Amino acid sequence: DGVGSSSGNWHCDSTWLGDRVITTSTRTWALPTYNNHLYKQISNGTSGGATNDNTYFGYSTPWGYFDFNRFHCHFSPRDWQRLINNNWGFRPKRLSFKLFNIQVKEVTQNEGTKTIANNLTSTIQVFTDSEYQLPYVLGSAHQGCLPPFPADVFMIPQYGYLTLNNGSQAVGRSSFYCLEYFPSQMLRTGNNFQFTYTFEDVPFHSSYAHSQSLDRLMNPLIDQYLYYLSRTQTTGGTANTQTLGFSQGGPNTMANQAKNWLPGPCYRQQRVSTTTGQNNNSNFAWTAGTKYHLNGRNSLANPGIAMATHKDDEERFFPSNGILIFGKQNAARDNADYSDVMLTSEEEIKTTNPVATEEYGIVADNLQQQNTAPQIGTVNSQGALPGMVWQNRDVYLQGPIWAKIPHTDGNFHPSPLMGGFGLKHPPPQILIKNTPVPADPPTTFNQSKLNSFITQYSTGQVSVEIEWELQKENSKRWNPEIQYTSNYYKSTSVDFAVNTEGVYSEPRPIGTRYLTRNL
Amino acid sequence: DGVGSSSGNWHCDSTWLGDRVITTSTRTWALPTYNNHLYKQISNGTSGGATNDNTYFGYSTPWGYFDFNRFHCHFSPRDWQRLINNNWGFRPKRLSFKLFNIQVKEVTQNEGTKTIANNLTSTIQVFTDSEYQLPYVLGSAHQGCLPPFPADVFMIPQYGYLTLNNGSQAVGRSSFYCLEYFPSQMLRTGNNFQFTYTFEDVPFHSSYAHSQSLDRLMNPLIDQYLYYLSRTQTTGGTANTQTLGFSQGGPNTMANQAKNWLPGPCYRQQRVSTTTGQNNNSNFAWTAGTKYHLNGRNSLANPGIAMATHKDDEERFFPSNGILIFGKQNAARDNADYSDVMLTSEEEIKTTNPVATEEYGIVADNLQQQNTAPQIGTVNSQGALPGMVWQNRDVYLQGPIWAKIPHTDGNFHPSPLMGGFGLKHPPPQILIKNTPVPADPPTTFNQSKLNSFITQYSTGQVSVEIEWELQKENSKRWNPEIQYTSNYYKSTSVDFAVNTEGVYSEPRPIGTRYLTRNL
Amino acid sequence: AHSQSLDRLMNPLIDQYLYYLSRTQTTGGTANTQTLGFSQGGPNTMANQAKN
Amino acid sequence: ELQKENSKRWNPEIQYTSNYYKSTSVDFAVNTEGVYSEPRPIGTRYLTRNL
Amino acid sequence: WLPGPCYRQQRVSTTTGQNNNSNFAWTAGTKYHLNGRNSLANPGIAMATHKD
Amino acid sequence: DNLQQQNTAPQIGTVNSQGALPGMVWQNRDVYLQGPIWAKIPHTDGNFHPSP
Repeated sequence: DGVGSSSGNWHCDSTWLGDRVITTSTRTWALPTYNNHLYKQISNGTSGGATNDNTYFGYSTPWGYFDFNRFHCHFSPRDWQRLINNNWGFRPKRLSFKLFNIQVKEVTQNEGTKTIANNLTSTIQVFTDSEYQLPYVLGSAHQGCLPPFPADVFMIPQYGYLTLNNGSQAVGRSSFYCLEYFPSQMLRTGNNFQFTYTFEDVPFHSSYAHSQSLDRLMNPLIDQYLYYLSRTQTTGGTANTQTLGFSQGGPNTMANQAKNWLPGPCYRQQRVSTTTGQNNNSNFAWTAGTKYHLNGRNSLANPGIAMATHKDDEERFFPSNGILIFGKQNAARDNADYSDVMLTSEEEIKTTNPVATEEYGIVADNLQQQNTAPQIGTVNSQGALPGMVWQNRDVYLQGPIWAKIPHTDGNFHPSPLMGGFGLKHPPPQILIKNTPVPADPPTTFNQSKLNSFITQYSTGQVSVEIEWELQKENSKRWNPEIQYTSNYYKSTSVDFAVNTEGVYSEPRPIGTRYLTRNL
Repeated sequence: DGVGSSSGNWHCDSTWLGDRVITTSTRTWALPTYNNHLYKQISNGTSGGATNDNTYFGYSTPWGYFDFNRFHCHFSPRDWQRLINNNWGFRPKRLSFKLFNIQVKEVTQNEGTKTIANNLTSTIQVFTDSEYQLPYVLGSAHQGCLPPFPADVFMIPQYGYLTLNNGSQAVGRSSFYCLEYFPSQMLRTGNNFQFTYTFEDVPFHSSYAHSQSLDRLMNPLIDQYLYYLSRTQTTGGTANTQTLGFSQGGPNTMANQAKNWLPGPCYRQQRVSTTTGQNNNSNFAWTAGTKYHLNGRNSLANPGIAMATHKDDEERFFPSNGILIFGKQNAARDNADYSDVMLTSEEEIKTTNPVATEEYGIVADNLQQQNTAPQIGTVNSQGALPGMVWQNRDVYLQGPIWAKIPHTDGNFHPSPLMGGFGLKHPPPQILIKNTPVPADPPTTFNQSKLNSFITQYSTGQVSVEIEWELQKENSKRWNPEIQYTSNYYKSTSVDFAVNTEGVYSEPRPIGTRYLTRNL
Repeated sequence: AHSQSLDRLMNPLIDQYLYYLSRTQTTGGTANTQTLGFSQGGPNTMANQAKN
Repeated sequence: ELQKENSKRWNPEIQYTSNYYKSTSVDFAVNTEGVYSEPRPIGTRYLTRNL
Repeated sequence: WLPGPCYRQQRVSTTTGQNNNSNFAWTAGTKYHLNGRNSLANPGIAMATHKD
Repeated sequence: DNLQQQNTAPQIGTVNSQGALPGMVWQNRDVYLQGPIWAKIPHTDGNFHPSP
């Protein structure tokens, strides 16, 4: 533990050991000072231009957290190609974390001349929330992850939480959390910090698409022994009367055969086309969207439950808020074009799940009689019925990994809608902050708190190692499969590589489901 | 491990132990920052002025490597005189490497006043590629070696590689290598780095010239028992007719005797003279050169295979691209004069190898009859025949040492054409880089990567120790040999010494082959 | 399949220390005569570099 | 006996894949008359190593 | 597979009426050139003597 | 010998001397009752199938 000795080594590697894979990643961070070492209250009112659907109340802290809840922070694009091509499932087992090589520097601004010098005696504060006594921010899909490309230097986010509100006003059950009421460890330069975590039991992630559909599970050569009603009216001529006729399911009437299972649930959404000439000439993004109503607030169901995107030969349709939409390099924040984003498609799960822009089915409406025709009724949203089967949404190379299940009384199939692994005890948050150093205090005493500080920042390394467990492919299919490949022809720049200016870019989203298993 | 303690000692010595020699060399390096910590794509197109023979595609990295693949980095000019005068061969056995005394400094430019101050807490990154997972740059004869003279301070090169191309455009099999995806060690000031390597089994380097030729291996006093066809036409007068006459090889017809072996291969080149009045009045360096055609590219066969340079009494001729050409002190890059370069000559191997500017032989062309004269045909390039013998190209005091054999399916006598030792597992590359240190980040969060850094550089020592194995001279020759000597008469400055301004210079190339062995 | 070719195994950023014959005829005008000129292999004349 | 792939390439490789769009018959399968057929030659060299 | 190497030579007949009326033992022979000396490739590499 | 086109006939070329190609096989010359037995291989850097 000295100033002339490094406290870690740059580990960044991945090994494959048959039924495991251990990945390591190491980046370089830099931490500013937030809020000038102050806690602040933030809120937004119904007054002005804001509406009732967008009010909030909460706090903003001087601390900063670490968010590595994303898939490409650990996997190189080659190592993601090895994973999706040969494996039917993967789940994580344990992780490890390590901070080292802390450097604290100060900056002095005089007459426009900026001078940056070392400060050998200042500290930082790091700790983990192991007992889950804070709000949980990760898993709400925010920015500020580790960079995809290891040769980048990133910036640490800011921590802030939310509580209850009535408009822009707090109520009696609001809560104020002081992060300095927790035991934390202080590090001068030449110290390090590390801990160890172990994931709980979690089901595998289905990295396959079914090669068989629910309504085509029978035998094409044998009739059934089990009848169905087929005819009610005779066919002699003008004098058609009532009758009861029955028949058997066979090879040619395969929509009438008796079946054992149902498709998954359906919560129908609006269909919009990427060819712009086929849409309506109106602004229907918010007025026609699929919402849900909680506490007098219309929040948007986004992306909703896991349903299929489009049926066959209709690749130009997508639900208005039903897919994950990823942005390319240098896309603007507001009003990006169509060619600046990348649309993901969930077409693999159309064998069991319903289509997100079409109805679930048709049910009856009245009691038919001799003088009353039978009426039908279309169901738009259908809850869970006994005998249903479904699939979850796929994970991506740049998608999230885990989310925290809220500590409630009950839940129903707790998988996150954005995909990944639903945990009841997620990895803990890691909060970091520079300790304040005051400027010169006055010579005479004054009871007020000090508000003149030395402006500082700090930088250093970080290392995350996660061990994954795999499930091998054990199929007896004769013809070849579908794999992920690179493009073959010549092009201006290499995909998944640097530019001529030095900006890394990802050309397309990469799914997971490429191998096939039967139902 | 502290700031007030050196971490190494200046070892620079050579010892002789009968059948070994252990040489050590120590220099002082300095490393800048490359590309401003960025990866970049570099290429060259057929458009503009460039041609199809000179296109490339590749990348440029922020790292820097160590190249000691040259003979004078380890051998003093005296110790090279001890080697070539008493030994018939030498090969290397093992090496050792050591970095120490790291100093990281920073520079701040304000109003033209340049101030350079210490930075006690910054690191560098060094590692070796032991498993050969990178492109191999060494052995392509580049600059940036250790200096010949130990009192110099040198500068570390930059790493960059090449891949496939179609013009100036990448194809599907191009590859992008991120050097930060390897495990590397970080060193503050007061740390050191060292490893150990062991060469594989490699044949000796023939440090001799043969004192006997292939076509003069017989006995000058005894005829042969084995005949040859000598006469076809009688010699009576006008009435000469056909006959068959035979004779024996003897002491006076020694070109007709039966012989056991062939000369080496031949790939003929163009002859040019240093006396300028004897050349053609045309520009024939590229249009008349000896090339080889790969993938629609005319690349120059340089220096081609090991052939002799000139026959006797013709010391003014040399092949246009068949010799290694070395530059003197302060030679220009483009259009140097004749008096600014030094031409090496391979005249020792004329006893077995063919001459590089003359043909290999004469073969038949048709089937002679009573009404058809026999025709002959000259062979310009000849592949390997059974029974051939040859010699390799010589190594020099300022020539390379090793080269990497490409990992392919087959090869034929894998010695490098520039001379030296063909290895399948060469010494590993050693890549070094300063870790980036950011400037002050903004107070509010921003997802973009940081691109404002503190400008730095770093310096320190380096030490290489290689052990060589020798093969002694065991001849029974009566008259004295030929040795390497210094000039005897008075002169203005000492050869192989410093100037009056302080610039070291090498006056002439020094070969190896001085002692003699019989065939 | 190899991802690298035989005539492109060098470094795109560093010249060589090893020369090659490049010019034989001068370029003043009508009175072009014989000369010997040499140069180094570099990043832009990569067909002229010395190869193994 | 096999020899595994031990490369550190960043971007993805080239693999052998099946065709994706709809077609009349499955490749590498039987006909409607019962004759097996191979549609194309399949090489071996798809992964890459440096020289 | 391929046949072995070939270094072609001149054909002469023992029936004397079928040869040329010239002295071609040295001027038409198969030689090899070493160090400015035309030595005779004798007997050369192992090739077959005559066909059927 | 060349590249045939719509307006260019294909040409052929006869090889008189051929070096070693991959996949060749050959035999050595026979020994005789009054022929030699051994020969010394010259101490050199390389050789190719050192039979006399």
